[PDB]
This record gives sequence, structure tokens and C-alpha cells, in this order.
Amino acid sequence: MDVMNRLILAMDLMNRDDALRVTGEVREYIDTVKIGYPLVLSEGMDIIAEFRKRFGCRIIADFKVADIPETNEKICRATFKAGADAIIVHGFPGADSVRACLNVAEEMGREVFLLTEMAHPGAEMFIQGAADEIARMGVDLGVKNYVGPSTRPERLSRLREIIGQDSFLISPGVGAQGGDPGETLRFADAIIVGRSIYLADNPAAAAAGIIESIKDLL
Amino acid sequence: VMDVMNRLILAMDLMNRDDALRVTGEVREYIDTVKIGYPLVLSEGMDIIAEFRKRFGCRIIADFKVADIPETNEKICRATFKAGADAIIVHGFPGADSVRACLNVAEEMGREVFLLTEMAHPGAEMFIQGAADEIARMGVDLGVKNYVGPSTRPERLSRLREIIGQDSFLISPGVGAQGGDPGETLRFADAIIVGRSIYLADNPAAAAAGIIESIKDLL
Ligand SMILES: O=c1cc(O)n([C@@H]2O[C@H](COP(=O)(O)O)[C@@H](O)[C@H]2O)c(=O)[nH]1
Ligand SMILES: O=c1cc(O)n([C@@H]2O[C@H](COP(=O)(O)O)[C@@H](O)[C@H]2O)c(=O)[nH]1
Repeated sequence: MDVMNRLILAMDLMNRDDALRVTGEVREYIDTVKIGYPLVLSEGMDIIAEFRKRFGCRIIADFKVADIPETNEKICRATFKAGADAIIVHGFPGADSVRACLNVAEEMGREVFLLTEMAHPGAEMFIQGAADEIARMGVDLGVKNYVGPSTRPERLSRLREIIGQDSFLISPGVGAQGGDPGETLRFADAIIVGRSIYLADNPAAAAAGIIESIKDLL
Repeated sequence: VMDVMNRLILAMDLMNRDDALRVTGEVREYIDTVKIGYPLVLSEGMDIIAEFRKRFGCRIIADFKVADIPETNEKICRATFKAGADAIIVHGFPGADSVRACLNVAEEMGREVFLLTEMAHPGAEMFIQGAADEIARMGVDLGVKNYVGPSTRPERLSRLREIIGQDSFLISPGVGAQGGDPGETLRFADAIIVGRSIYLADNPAAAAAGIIESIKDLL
């Protein structure tokens, strides 16, 4: 996956007008948008097709899929029917649940991203202790795309070590949650940025500034 | 706690509005509580909750297995309750802050959180099972009153009931298609969740009536 400026916009505004306007304001800087449940549950799954119509961007559906295999299959099918290029799936529920997602993605020409450790403090309670094993499970299953935490660069580096340089790794928690863009890109192929851009007085300037700060890395 | 008719909750995971509405209508006399998840919501929109309320006046549990950071969890809960869901199901494995975020929104908005503590499918044994007792204990510490646990593992369901106490409310999926037995599950759960055994039946009403007949002495 070729992400423009190594920067993925997390579009978690919950109003269609604002989401479209802000995305339009930063369109020159990105070609990949992560759309999650805050926007989808507020404005409907048709928003994905609208983003493709307006911007042509690739769309990663951040749905943190975390059900039994049978339900995971249905979620992925509905998501890809809506036009998502990729979907983010939790690894914690185990291998069969991940495989269900991989199957549908293969059938519809899409990608699965495996979330292995999360960026927020609560991640330390249960997820962090399982994260290396979840990453190895990903490797065993043939997963090629991964998500890990900007807020813990030593953990992000370990994830990169496990999956290898050939795998694709994206990382949230940059800006608002404390992660640094440049440090994160030592290990991740692309950074995910939400509030630092979409809550900024001037989203375009916010995006431009981030890109300026990592310009030697592009 | 919510008063679930016949101790039976329909898992409405059909993905077509017409079929979902038809089947739910057919079992309306047996069930007043419907679990709606992402298969139906991602196919038909959040307005499906509105449509079910209008047509059936059933309680709605939004099975969204909320599993994000606290800030995003808050946004998901707000949108879900705004649409009319009575309750939302939240994963515990992302930790206490993520659960608290959902609890805080539910309190502010006058709705309920159900905490999913162990799952019923085989993959649950890899990571979730080992964390489940602690996730449940965390729920109790956070003041969670409603829980979800697996019918497919009676020993695990029994332990979860012990941890949360007799006053907490416990619902349990995996009955029927996944192998769980209705009566045995109700030894520990307040209500059973049933999807395919009902909604894929030639006669969903007869399927529901049959399950209820089998647990008649427990009602
Ligand atoms: O560990 C994770 C995994 C995520 O997907 N995310 C997601 O990444 C985005 C981060 O947004 P922000 O830059 O506003 O903090 C949110 O959409 C959030 O749900 C995260 O923050 N941490
Ligand atoms: O551990 C769990 C937790 C669930 O919510 N579920 C949900 O309960 C329902 C089970 O449906 P069924 O009776 O068709 O197997 C599905 O909606 C599924 O997503 C489950 O099967 N196992």
C-alpha cells in the first residue's frame, strides 16, 4: 500500500458536512483516510462511497472487528460491500476470528490490518502481555498489514521486529495521545493522525506542519 | 435488571431489512428483547433500531463489542444511544479506561453497559480465556451490573456468575448453533441469546416456542 506523505487521516468527526469539509481541506496532503464507527454510526455506511466519489482516497475501515468467526465474516462482507479497501481487526479474539476476516478480504480483493497492541493506557492491562503472541499469530496466518502504538515506540519497534521489514505497519496515537510523528516513522510505514488535524483551527496548516516535520523521511 | 420475556433474547443477525423485520415480527409474542449487531446495522443503518422500536416495541441491545480507546468508545456509545439503543455491549480486554468511558456515557445518557468477559468461540481460548476472570473482577470493581459470558463452556459461565454475584445480570450466547444447551445455560445466566436456531428455521415462531417449552420449568 502506497500512502501519500506516510500520513493517514483518522476522520472521526461525526457530522457529514464537517467531515467532508475538513477532508477536502487536507486532500492535497493525503490519499488515505481511516473511517471508523464514530462517523459511520452517525452518518451511515454510504459515507464511504461518498468519500471515494469526492476524493478518490483509499478507505481503511477501522471497525476493530472482534466477534466470533461467523459474525466477523458478515461484518467484513457488509464493510467491503460499502467500498472499504481494508478493515482493521482485533487479534485478541484469536486465530479463527482473524481467519474469517482474511477469507472475506481475499474473496473481495481487500486487505486486513491486524491490530496487535493498542496505544491507550488501558492497553497495558491485558493487551500488551498478549501483543507479541498476537503478532506471531499474524505471521503464522499470513497477515501482511499491522497496527501498533505510537505512544510506545519500544513496543512499536518490537512489533516491527516480529513482522519483518516487508510487512506493512501503520500507527495511531500521534499528536493528541502523545506520539511523535518522526519517531513513529522509524518503525511504522505510515502514521495515523486524527484530532491534531481535524480539531485544528486550520487543518491544512496542521497537516502541512506534520509533513514538514518528517520531510526527510519522505 | 431488565425484565427479559421468557429469558430469551433474539440475536437478529440477518442482513436484509425485510427478512429481519419478518422474522422478528414472527417471534414477537415470545421475545421482547432483541440483540442487534453490526451485521444488520452495517447493512441497513442505525435507523434499523428506530424501525424495530416502531414495529415491535422490543428492548434493543446494541451488540457492538466496543473495543477502542476511551475517546472513541465515548463517541460510539453516544451515537448508539442517540439512535435509541437501550444498552450496548462492550469488550473488557482493552482495559478499565475503555470500559469506564462507556460507563460514563451510559450514566449521562440513562442507558446500560453490558461487559463481555469471555467469548464462546474456539479462538477465545488463545487470549481471552486467560484474562476473563480478571476482566470480570475489573467489571465488578468498576460497578458494571450487566455481563455477557459463554454458554459453550458451562464451567466458565459458572465461574463468571460467581465472580459477578447473584445480583448482577448475565446473558449468554452460543446456544443452539454453537452447541450450548438452553436449560443448562440458564442454571447460571439470567437469559440466553439465540440467533440462527431461530432466524434460520423454516418456522422461527415454532423454533422459539420449542426452546421455551424446553425451559418451561425455569420460567
Ligand atoms: O491503539 C489504537 C488503535 C486505534 O485504531 N486508534 C484509533 O486511531 C485514531 C487516533 O485518533 P487521534 O489522532 O485523534 O488520537 C482514532 O480513530 C482511534 O480510534 C487509536 O487511537 N489507538
Ligand atoms: O461470545 C460470544 C459473544 C457474542 O456476542 N456472540 C454473538 O451472539 C450471537 C450468536 O448467534 P447464534 O445463536 O446464531 O450462534 C451472534 O450475534 C454473535 O455475534 C457469540 O456468538 N459469542
